[PDB]
Amino acid sequence: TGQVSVEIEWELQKENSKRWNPEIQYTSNYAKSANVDFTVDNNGVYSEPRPIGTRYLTRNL
Amino acid sequence: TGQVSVEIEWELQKENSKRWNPEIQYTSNYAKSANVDFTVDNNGVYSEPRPIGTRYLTRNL
Amino acid sequence: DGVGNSSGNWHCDSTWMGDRVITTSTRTWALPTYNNHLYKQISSASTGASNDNHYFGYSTPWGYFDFNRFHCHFSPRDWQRLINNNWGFRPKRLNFKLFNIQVKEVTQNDGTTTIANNLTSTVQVFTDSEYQLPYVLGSAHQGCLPPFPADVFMVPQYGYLTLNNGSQAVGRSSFYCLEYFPSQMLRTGNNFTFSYTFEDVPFHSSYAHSQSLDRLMNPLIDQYLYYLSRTNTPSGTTTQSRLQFSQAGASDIRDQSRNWLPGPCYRQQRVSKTSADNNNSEYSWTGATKYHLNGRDSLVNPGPAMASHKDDEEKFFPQSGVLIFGKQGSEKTNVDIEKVMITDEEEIRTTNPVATEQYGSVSTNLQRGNRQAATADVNTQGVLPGMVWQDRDVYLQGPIWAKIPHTDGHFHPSPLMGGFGLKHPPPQILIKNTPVPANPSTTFSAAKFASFITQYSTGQVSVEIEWELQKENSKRWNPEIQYTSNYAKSANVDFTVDNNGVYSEPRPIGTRYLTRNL
Amino acid sequence: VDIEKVMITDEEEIRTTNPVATEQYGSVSTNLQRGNRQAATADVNTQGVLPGMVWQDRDVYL
Amino acid sequence: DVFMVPQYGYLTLNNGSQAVGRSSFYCLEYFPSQMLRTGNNFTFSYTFEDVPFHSSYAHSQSLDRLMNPLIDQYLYYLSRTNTPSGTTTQSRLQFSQAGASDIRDQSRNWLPGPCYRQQRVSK
Amino acid sequence: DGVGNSSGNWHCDSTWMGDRVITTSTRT
Amino acid sequence: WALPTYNNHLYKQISSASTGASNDNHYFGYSTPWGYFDFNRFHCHFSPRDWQRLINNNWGF
Amino acid sequence: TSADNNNSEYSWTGATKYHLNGRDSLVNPGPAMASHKDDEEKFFPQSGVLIFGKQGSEKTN
Repeated sequence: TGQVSVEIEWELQKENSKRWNPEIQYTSNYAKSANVDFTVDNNGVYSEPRPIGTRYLTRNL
Repeated sequence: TGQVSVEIEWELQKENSKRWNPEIQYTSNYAKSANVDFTVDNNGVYSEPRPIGTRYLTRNL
Repeated sequence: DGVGNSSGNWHCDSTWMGDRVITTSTRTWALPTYNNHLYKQISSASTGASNDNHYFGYSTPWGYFDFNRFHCHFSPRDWQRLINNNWGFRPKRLNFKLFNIQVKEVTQNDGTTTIANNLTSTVQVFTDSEYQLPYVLGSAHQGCLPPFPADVFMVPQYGYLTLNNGSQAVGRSSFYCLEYFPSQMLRTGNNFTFSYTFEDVPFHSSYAHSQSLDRLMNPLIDQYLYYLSRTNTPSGTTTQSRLQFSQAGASDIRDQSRNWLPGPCYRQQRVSKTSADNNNSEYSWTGATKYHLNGRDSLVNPGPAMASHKDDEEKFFPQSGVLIFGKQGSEKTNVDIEKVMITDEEEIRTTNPVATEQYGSVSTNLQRGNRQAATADVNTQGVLPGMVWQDRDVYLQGPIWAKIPHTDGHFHPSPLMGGFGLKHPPPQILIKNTPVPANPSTTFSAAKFASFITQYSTGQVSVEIEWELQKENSKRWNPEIQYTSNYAKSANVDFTVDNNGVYSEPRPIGTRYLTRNL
Repeated sequence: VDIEKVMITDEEEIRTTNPVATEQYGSVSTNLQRGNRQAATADVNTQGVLPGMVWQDRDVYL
Repeated sequence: DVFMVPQYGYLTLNNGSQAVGRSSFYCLEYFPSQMLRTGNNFTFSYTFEDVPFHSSYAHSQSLDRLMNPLIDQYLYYLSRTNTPSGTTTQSRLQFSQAGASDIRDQSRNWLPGPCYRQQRVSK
Repeated sequence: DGVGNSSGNWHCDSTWMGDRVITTSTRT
Repeated sequence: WALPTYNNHLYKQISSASTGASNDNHYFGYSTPWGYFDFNRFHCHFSPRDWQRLINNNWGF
Repeated sequence: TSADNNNSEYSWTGATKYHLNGRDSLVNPGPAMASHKDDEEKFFPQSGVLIFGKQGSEKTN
């Protein structure tokens, strides 16, 4: 047994957008729930509720 | 008549948050609509649909 | 600087220097106020449009300058000096000016019209150099600088389309307020300039080819490769199957081995300039060649670059496959074939397939001898390794460049209408009259002004493009084909005004005359 | 496992450029017309790359 | 969470269940290894070669609609192949000029991406 | 300075820089 | 991590023989005593919060 | 094998052709593709392979 440690450095491209109205963003629903999403449950099991894509921000074709 | 120009410089305090699960964010609804919000209409009138508060991100009390 | 000084000189000249050529042109423009200074959304709602025809977008008070056609920068004489002597050309450097701006008030009070200057009022101009705005200049719209330098043109209105579902907006649709960008406010006595450098782009090819992709061989010598000449023999008083192999030479010129393949194809329907040879049904939309994107199909124009017709038949052309220009004074809707001038791509058939014909044939099944061999025809062919093709031709009346969409992938960015694909094109230049309010009421009110002074502005615009040339070096003995004006007498010289002052261009002029070895 | 036990990704942000997976690419003229013969078209199910095509790569997920 | 390290294995050329004979065999013991004991550690660093940015944006406008809806094109297309003239239909080619009225008929510089078609099923 | 010269340009842009942000707006 | 001994320190060949597999399903290969580290999924390197901080603010990475 | 082939003359008609400027020519050798499947060594594509002559091979048939 042992420990493993991975470290990745990522380069980002920042959004520069002149649109007037607001973007679509990724948000967690604010309504009440028996279990917070992306969280353990009372038995200790971690679950991911839905897949999360990478494209929300919009840009001119 | 004439032109008026105001320029304000703001200082920001960046979010540093170690929570695991995702934040609540401000988002425009992605469903289709006859009029995009925060946009002019076919007569040229600009309207703001709802008030937008400043507090979404969360922090430990 | 002042009211009495002049902002700039008229330079329309061109200088041919060395392998460079520098073309310059100046025009006079007039800018109305569009929309009454209002941003409005536009759509296909209430129109009763078919699913293919729906759109959603915004129209703006702004207007824009479009120099994106060749005859803006070239006279007919400078164009044949270009295409007769040169194998290729590309744009290098650009320069732009607005000067001698004049704003003018209008007065309808008496029922007469009354016009006076306004020395104080301004006009605001910004160039979009970071490419945040939707780029409209690549769609071959009207409103470009006039062909003939003596003409005054009206600056076209700016507007754009965004995502729609039916007539409704999607919600990922975006809205741009052009007032939200830094502008330069010009008053009479102020001028506006900027310069732009094109990134490295391939030379356009002004040559044709001297020899077809079929015939690259030496006809005298024979190949050392074999092919399958005969599958059966008369031997035995009846036919029996025996494979013979033969060696390919001028006797059978079609059977040789070759290193290269013709370019790709997306097939078109064939129509004839002769009214009698066409079918009597309406196939215009139903028999068309379409692509299907997001549940709505649109027509393919002009499409991938393909030859117009075979050797013999000049009258046939592909339905959607060619660029069609109108003659001077041609109406918008349902004009007869005599009112339009149809381009002819036939110089390109050395490599590219014919638009109306099939690409080839392909074996359908395996044969045994209880089963004969069968083939099927290939109407659509994507790129294969070892294919060579030519881009579509450039015309004096046609577009210079297009903007390459910003996407994860694209293949051979050359635009389909012809011209130079550019990741960063020449920026858009947007211009607008600054609103001047009519007298407000003396008591205060928070509603915005619906009343303005009626006014418009005029001025001078000057565009200067530097082109790089590739000179012809050709060792052929006999003379080239050149572009020539017919020497016979005529009531009107071509590319010339008539007795009423109207300038007309008789026929489209392609860029490829000189020939070169494939 | 039943469809409730799996989470299916949705690529619909990409349909600005790329075609819909289940739909045809387009239609293409099959034959030459004369006027003893009407024009006919056939549908293109498979399309390889042509010059002047633009597309988006598939999306990245957590 | 604690995870168990997965086993390494590979496939090579086969004809049926049998090997081809151009199939290869690799003994991993045949490579230089670093032998670690409790109190030893192992590190290495790696630099990615230049690769395109992934695209986290969507698009604001479809490849169909890149046009200015207000202005009209100067190119023509073939609008009508026949005429009612003559109390019966006869073949005459008319050409029209494309604008917001007919938005599907305009000339365009670009084509959609490629396709390899799938069968459709419903949730 | 004069009648024919312009007194100032239209700047409506905003720049997000570092922890600073600078917003600018012009009106008539 | 925890690493068992696989195969009892033996290289073995594996195949679809005796399984009665269709022609599409045949294979031939080798399994080894070794094991390997796989960090090739994104949620190894990102929390759900660091992922929406990524995708909401950035055009590319 | 001479017996497994069909008795008709398909040499040109059953061939794989491309059509350029109103005249169709044969594709040789064509794009690079495998000659045969795993089992069957005797089959080869009609126009798809390079065919060399042995020393002292005549020109025709």
